[PDB]
Amino acid sequence: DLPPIYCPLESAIHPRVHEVEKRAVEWIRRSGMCASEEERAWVIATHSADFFARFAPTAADEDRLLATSLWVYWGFAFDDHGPLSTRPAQFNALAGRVQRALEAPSAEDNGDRFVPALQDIARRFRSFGTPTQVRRFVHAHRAWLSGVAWQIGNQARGHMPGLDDYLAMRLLSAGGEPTFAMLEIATGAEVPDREMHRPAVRALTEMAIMVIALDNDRHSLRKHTDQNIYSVLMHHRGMSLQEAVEEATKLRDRILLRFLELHDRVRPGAGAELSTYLQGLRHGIRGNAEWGLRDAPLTWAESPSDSSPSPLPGAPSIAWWWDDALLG
Amino acid sequence: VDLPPIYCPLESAIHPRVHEVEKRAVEWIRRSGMCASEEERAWVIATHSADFFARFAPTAADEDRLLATSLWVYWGFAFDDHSTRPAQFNALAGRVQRALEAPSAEDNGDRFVPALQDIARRFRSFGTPTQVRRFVHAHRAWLSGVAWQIGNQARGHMPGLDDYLAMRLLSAGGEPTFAMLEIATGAEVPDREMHRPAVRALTEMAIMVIALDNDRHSLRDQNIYSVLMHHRGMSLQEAVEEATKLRDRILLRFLELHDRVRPGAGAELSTYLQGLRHGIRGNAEWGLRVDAPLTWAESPSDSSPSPLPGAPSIAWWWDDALLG
Repeated sequence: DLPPIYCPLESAIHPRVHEVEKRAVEWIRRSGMCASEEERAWVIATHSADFFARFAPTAADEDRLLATSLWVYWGFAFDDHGPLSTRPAQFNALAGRVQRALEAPSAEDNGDRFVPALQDIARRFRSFGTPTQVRRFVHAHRAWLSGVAWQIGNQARGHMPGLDDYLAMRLLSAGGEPTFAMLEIATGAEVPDREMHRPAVRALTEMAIMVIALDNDRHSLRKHTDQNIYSVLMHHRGMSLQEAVEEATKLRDRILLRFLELHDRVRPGAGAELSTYLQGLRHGIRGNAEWGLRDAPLTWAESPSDSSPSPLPGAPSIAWWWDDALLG
Repeated sequence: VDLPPIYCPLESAIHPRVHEVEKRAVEWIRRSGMCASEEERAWVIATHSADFFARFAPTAADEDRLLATSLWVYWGFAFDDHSTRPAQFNALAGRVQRALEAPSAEDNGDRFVPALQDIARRFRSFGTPTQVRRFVHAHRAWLSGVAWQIGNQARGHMPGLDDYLAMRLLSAGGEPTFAMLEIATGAEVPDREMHRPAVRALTEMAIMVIALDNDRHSLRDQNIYSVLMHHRGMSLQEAVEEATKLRDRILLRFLELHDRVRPGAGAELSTYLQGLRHGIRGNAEWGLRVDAPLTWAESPSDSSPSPLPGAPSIAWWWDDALLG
């Protein structure tokens, strides 16, 4: 099992990653996010500065890379530590309160450990980004919390989503959206509304997010009714773990090929800011996989395990990624 | 039981082609396959939602954009009104929101999806992709609210004031409603103007006043009256007078900030802001009628310029230093 990852994309890391990691650890200790020192050590152990420094490896301002890096840490923390992990009614309200604290500086925590921390991140994002960029992050942020709400709903009932619902869900629950909405904030490069919201750019962003979500599901086979591509396929298709491992890799490789074919057609015409955003998507895909396999020599697959130029069978909710009349 | 007149010194108007739009919308609702029982579809038709939204965009040059936007209002009443346990809802919001963002998404026997996807297609043939994403994000924000409200209900959590006002911001469906003014008008608001805090604040304040006017339309399950009675130990009448003072103080702040922002605003942000105003008044007026003369309070029941205490989620509406 576990054949090497197909990832023919640029790998790079911010030359100031060590300095930014140092500050992030310091922020985390004063963040009051986590109860014990033992937990904070888990949050530090995510090496989320190493991670987000692979997405924005030429960020001119160490401060913007630090601010965005902080959210990746806050992100892990929020998701791991729960009592709410099969209590969707309570989570719906937590989600609402936390999302509100992101949009309303005046909002008060109510002994919620996470809120003041998020509110510090938000204060940073307003210092750096335009109100437009902040809203892009806020909206992405709620998108993610809708994903998590969906996933927690499923856990409560013991619902194993099928392929369509599972892929739809993970675009959101895996944190891809708020992660990519921080590119602009890290780099400074304000992508205009006309370009950022082209269907073709939306598709590329989702495809980037979906490959990262599937790389993460693969990364979580290093441990049975947990919600992941493997369980989904074993349930709905009657496959063995090994057969589903091969199917997962076929699907994921097909999405990545589409991402590269659409990138190859969009990028030539892209303006400077969109081009920088699109390099982030690529640096992100590769950075995720690389960060997941941790300077030991790493093996990659030279070819994909499936190169069908058409949409995924059984996943109509993503078929539009392949429809060029609806895009560019 | 005894209820004062509403303070609402805002322009009242309704699209001149409203009757022709209702005609077409009634017909789409018959051909929508949304509610099976015809009896149900009559409940939807009797929202008179075209009449509601014709008040928000009364000079909209294209009758088809006012039709498209009006369908969504019917859809929202139909979806929200008439499986809805929190766990199943989180999945249901997930799918419906995905069907709005992804035209290739397949109904899978859900009755609301094909109809929302028809609305989406119309929105995509009129609005720029920018205008559609604003509506999309607004639509999720509402679904997040309805999820919050369904959560509290199933657990027996009466929220405090702050939480209730935050929730209702979303669950009233004011965001998706106001995110349709641009799609009705065709007046493209540039991002540097739309995402100004000042404009966010004017948009949320219009939304909150609509949500609190809607609450007053229910004294005839979570509402400001229930919330204030539970957390402050008021009678129904102690809380009706308290609810009116919060609302009237929010609408005062709305008029104040509008008067600061409006002279500088460009043609398109200006159309939007008149849309906020037409919207608040339309909602109040539509609330009563659903047609002989209405009475209005000439004066606010509480003209304090300060932020509401015990509602820090909304205090920033009043902080000018933060509305650069």
